[PDB]
Amino acid sequence: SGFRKMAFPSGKVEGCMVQVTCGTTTLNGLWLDDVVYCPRHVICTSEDMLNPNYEDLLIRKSNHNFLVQAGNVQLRVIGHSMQNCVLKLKVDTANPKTPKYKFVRIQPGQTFSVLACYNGSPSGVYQCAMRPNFTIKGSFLNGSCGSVGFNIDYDCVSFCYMHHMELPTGVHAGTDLEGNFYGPFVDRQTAQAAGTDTTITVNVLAWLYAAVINGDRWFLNRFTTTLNDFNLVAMKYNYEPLTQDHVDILGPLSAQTGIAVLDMCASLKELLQNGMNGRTILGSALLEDEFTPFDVVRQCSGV
Amino acid sequence: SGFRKMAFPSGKVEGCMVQVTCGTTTLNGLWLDDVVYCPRHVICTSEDMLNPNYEDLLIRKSNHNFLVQAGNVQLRVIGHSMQNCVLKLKVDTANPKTPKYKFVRIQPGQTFSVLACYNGSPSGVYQCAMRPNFTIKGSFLNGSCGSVGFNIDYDCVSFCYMHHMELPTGVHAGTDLEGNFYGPFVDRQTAQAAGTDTTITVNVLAWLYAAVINGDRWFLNRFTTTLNDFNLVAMKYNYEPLTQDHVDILGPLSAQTGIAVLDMCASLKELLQNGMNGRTILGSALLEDEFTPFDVVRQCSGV
Ligand SMILES: [Cl-]
Repeated sequence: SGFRKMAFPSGKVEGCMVQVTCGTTTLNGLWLDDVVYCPRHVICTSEDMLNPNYEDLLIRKSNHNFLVQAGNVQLRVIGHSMQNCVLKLKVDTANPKTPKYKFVRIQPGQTFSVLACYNGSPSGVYQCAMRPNFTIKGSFLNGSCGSVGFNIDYDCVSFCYMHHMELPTGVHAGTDLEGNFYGPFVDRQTAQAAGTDTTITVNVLAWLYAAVINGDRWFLNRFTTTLNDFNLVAMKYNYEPLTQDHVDILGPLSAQTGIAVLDMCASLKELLQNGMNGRTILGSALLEDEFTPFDVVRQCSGV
Repeated sequence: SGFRKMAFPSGKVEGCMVQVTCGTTTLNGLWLDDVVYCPRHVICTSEDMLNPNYEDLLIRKSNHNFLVQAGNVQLRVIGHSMQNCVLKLKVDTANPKTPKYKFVRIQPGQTFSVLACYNGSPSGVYQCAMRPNFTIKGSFLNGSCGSVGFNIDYDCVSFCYMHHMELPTGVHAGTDLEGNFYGPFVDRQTAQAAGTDTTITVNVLAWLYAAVINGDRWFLNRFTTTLNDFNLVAMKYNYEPLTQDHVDILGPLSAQTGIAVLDMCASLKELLQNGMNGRTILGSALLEDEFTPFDVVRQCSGV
């Protein structure tokens, strides 16, 4: 009973978190095997970030300039290199707490858990969605860069995000663990803006199914619609177009509730045009779009 | 930047989670030193929970009836006893991953992180508040009993909650780690209802301060009020009366924003009587009351 935004257990990731310092700049690194991954702008001074030439800046750095601390123990840097927007610092010691892991570039509309860290020390965990405009809405202060986002299946940790920067709208941007940014963002302190923040339509429907499973059903009506009809309404409110693949993905939720996807679409169409009328769904007064269909099935089945 | 509901890193607690089985009933236990704590209704059959005599039921149980599994390794039970509504199973092995810990009975209006578990395996982490009616709004399925709530200061884990039961409204009830329920609830399958769900007024103000810190300030007005005046408005909407101790607790947030507590109270008074007018605060369309003043300061300062 109950439906909550719930992150993965962070124990496997806490053991990989270290501190990386270059001059006066300190952020977080990810220690897996004998490599520490961190944002490359650790090598920037405050004046460098206006228009940094990372190639030229990294040339005057040596291994001994990268201070890597795992708790109270200093690690010995024996190599360094740049891969896109991340630095890889080779250390002489493999992380004994390295879990089975992979690097994945997550798709927009998918979710992951963030372990927010400061000075190599975990601070807290929360869920984020990779929004269609390739930003996330998290909680990151100064020094939180290098905090990572991840998913867990069984016992393998899939790292998908590392935090780099914040945008004027208050949203956040970063890279995958290969150093490639999500979206068009670049790691310089220049005027950058996130595009239109479109809503993840399939996720809203999954969350409406979660509400029905949890006993909330005031928003169900006697109506149905079609994909083309609903998408005409989804366009005005900047919702993503719903596809048959989205319908099939919602199959498990439609089968458990007995509510056909297009019937649920008619409910969402009425919620978009008429509003909620001061009522709530799963304790929210707006439509939630950061729960994937997998998130709903996982939480409502207890995996 | 950004403000999110964020749980504590769960690594220290994951290492204490075990599975406890009695007959066909399986739930979670908390393994600290050589004792495993679990809800006492593990000894109940489905027919027992209607009106269980736990004393009489525990008499026909022996140590070898309690199956305790830590991962894939079975633990040897050498003693058992009842303390209020929890059982304490003594095992012949101390948990090598036992963190520094304490048992605390949390006050209503305070928050804690929940590690939801099934069959002794962590499933996810999320924040809950101990509501004034001594219920929490979490995410617990069958088999989730024995999952614990906790806080962390520096490196000491303060266990404050263990899950026992769910109420017809969809809310959740449990005990402290001494087995004493929060609120008037009893561990039997009888008609039980949560009382009036009053709002944690000091927490709403802390969350309004968090919004101001994060750039949201559309709800600020040119007005002020008094404690007695605001409390006349807090009564109609079932808000807790605000006290000078609440004002002092909000001191750090009032000082950082420069907005006097009573000025913020005038904003909340207008939000209660006029609503939000379709606008949002920190991405929410209603007033959040599950962030303590400490939660706001911690997240906005990066502890
Ligand atoms: Cl809301």
